[PDB]
Amino acid sequence: LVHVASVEKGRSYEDFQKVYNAIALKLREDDEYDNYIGYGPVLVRLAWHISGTWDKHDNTGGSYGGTYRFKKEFNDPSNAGLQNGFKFLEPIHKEFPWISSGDLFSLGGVTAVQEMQGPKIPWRCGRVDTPEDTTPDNGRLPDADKDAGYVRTFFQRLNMNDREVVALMGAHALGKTHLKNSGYEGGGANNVFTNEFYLNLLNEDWKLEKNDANNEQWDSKSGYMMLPTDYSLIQDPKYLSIVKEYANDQDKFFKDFSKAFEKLLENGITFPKDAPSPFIFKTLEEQGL
Ligand code: HEM
Ligand SMILES: Nc1nc(N)c2ccccc2n1
Repeated sequence: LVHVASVEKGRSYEDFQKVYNAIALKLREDDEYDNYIGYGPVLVRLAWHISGTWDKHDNTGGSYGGTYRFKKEFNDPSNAGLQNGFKFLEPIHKEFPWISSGDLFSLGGVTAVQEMQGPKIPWRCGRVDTPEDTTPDNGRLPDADKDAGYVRTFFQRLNMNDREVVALMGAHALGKTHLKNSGYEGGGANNVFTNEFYLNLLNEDWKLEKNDANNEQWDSKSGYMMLPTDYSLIQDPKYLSIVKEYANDQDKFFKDFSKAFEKLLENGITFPKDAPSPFIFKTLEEQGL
């Protein structure tokens, strides 16, 4: 099963920078969402969940086909809450109807990371919407109540290795869990992309508690939380070494996350040899906008 990137007809860097800018300006304007977190975190989670359905064995799922727009995927319990992200992106799509759905969802995540002061994430266009019958079944995204061996095995399906897994999970610096969506509860409100997930893992005094949904999670006296899968990154000695590396080197973390996130967003896509190079979008700040 081959998915060949096909550039939206006649479009170039400038076109996609306009789309980036519209998302970024909306991110800035819609500041009240989720107790003043704004939409950045949910857009990162959306880009992950539309990509994380991928299966390397048969090239099903993945970001290419934009299949989250179909009911089966939109209504995956693992995607609860992501409708907010979809609704945020709706006016962007109305304005730029030429961008594919996979391109828009993935670009939303790139734009969110960058606008939250994260690393630059090179991004490629050319995802093409595919029909409803190409929508992957529910159940391909990961459970949060498991251990390091689960995480490791899970991510092999997405062709990610230990360093790529630990880097990607640093996105849990962002936003929060919501009991109604996932059965986990959080009290953070962070919308700045940093390596603090790792620092918090290493520095807090974690206690294994049950939340109001009767699920276990790790909580600190200072009010932080970790999912069991987050905490597994310090229980496993291979993950732990990498957590320490990123806690001690912000730039290395940024560079590794950028690589891994781009790869996650591009899994399953064949880029023809004469495709455009990846685009690196300027932030609103860099443009003086
Ligand atoms: C073992 C893998 C992972 C598990 C089990 C997991 C689990 C979760 C859960 C349970 C939530 C809360 C959903 C809600 O209650 O609203 C969440 C949110 C989030 N996840 Fe993950 N996650 C994983 C990996 C990733 C990756 C790879 C990324 C992106 C690189 C990511 C980005 C996010 C972000 C940004 C949020 C916050 C959304 C918000 O504030 O609305 N996660 N994740
Ligand atoms: N601050 C914070 N901490 C986590 N462990 C987390 C996990 C999943 C999603 C968002 C998160 N936000």
